[PDB]
Amino acid sequence: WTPPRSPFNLVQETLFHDPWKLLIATIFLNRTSGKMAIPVLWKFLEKYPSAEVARTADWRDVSELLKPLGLYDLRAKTIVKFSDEYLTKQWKYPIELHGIGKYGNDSYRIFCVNEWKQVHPENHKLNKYHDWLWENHEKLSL
DNA sequence: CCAGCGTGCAGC
DNA sequence: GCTGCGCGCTGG
Ligand SMILES: [Mg+2]
Repeated sequence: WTPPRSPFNLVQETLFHDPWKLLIATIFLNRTSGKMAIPVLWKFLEKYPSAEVARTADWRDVSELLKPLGLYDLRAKTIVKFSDEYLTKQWKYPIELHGIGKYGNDSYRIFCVNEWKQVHPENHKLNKYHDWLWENHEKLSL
């Protein structure tokens, strides 16, 4: 399953091969514009390339990097705990994990697994992608 | 200048 | 069902 590239350029389209990275991106996008969040995301992932590294980080350090995005202490703590659970808790869908709600879960189900036909998003950007998928999947041969 | 907002979520 | 978290951007 390869989710198609869309005219809406969701960052999920490029991150789907690594579900942890895609989920971290959703967290970075919580009430934060992609224009701001996505550049900080690459800096984050250079320092913390995997859940293994993030799980062991001090959230106060992560917070310093997240500062210009807002929600910096909240999300720093989320990222550490989410990363821990990702690796050590039994889960089938990531909504079961701390920090991931319907938006992150719907992202995972559209991009990381082939469940897009079952997903009913309530996030505007995801709905633009998901609507467009229904309208074009025949042409794309999905 | 400055009110509103951005691909939310947990805790309550 | 509501609230705290939160910055820089955005555009009048
Ligand atoms: Mg969750």
